[PDB]
Amino acid sequence: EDLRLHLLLNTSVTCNDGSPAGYYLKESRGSRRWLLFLEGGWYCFNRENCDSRYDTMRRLMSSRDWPRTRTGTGILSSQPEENPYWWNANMVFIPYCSSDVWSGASSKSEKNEYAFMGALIIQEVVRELLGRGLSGAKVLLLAGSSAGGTGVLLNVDRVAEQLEKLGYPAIQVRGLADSGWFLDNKQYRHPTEAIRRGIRYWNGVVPERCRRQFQEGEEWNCFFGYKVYPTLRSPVFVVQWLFDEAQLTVDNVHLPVQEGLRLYIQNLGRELRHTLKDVPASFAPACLSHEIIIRSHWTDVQVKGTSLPRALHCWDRSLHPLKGCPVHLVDSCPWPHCNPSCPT
Ligand SMILES: O=c1[nH]nc2ccc(Sc3ccccc3Cl)nn12
Ligand SMILES: *[C@@H]1O[C@H](CO)[C@@H](O)[C@H](O)[C@H]1NC(C)=O
Repeated sequence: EDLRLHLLLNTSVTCNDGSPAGYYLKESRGSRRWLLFLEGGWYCFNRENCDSRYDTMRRLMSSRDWPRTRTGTGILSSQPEENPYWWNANMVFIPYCSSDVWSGASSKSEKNEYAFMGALIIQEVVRELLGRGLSGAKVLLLAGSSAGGTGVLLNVDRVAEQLEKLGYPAIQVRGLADSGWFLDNKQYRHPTEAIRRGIRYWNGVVPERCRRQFQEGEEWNCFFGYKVYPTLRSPVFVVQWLFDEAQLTVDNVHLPVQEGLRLYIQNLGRELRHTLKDVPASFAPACLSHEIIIRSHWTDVQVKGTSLPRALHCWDRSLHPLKGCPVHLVDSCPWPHCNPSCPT
């Protein structure tokens, strides 16, 4: 319970239901490293599916029932045995309560049942943290899992742009996108369309260079990592299971596998591996799983003999190739769990 809740002092930056958004914070005085983690949890794209989400997933739409504390786990742990990478950093967990893949900039109003303010929540958290020690940071790592991982890709350059405009050009803004690198591929049996409808429903915003490439009506393209990543200026480390369970879910794959499905699964991993070929900081194990960075046993998986905490440390060193300390770690074996270190 080591991170303490702070609801946003600007109570107009709200969760879906108009309750104030917030963040959980554990300060580490003397550390100039700040980790801001974006929670995931899918999204909702119209009044009717948002109403259903409000009935049975309300913590993802409201702060009314949030606990006063949370325990930092995985990359958010302050214990060096659990977090070899950044155990001494200032830890921030930003709850996902906007249902908009962290892209929205719309308030609840006469015409809007729900507020979708994910992009503004991030910017307000950053602004309020500056008075709490973030002004002295040397590195701000914006991390996230699942919808939060996509949120990193959508927001990392805006955070960098915010800090420059606020007069803090010495803070190095970086991104860590976990399990948010998806493919707009063909389903195995019969997301782009839901993201398309969602952006309109949310007033969703995408990075500016990506917006300018794809232009009006096509901003949904920027929710897909392989399309938005090349447009980003901030350093971004991409973590993605080659056979992500959420990718298979949207592909209508549910796991004695016959030839058609075997070929589909192998092609997906290849598509995967191909989109990461030009991503120099990446960690992509050949496993059927979902998320990594805030799991307590995130240290266990290895690609080519290197763990993710090591790869992230090598990435830090690279931002000061390195002998025995690699940053590009993508499995080449073609089937789930061909890497023996995959989670059970
Ligand atoms: O939070 C979780 N867990 N698994 C998933 C899968 C997709 C999403 S949103 C999304 C993001 C980028 C592209 C397409 C979509 Cl649809 N969020 N999510
Ligand atoms: C509160 O947040 C809203 C939305 O970002 C912004 O328009 C407003 O100016 C903020 N208020 C203050 C006092 O910063």
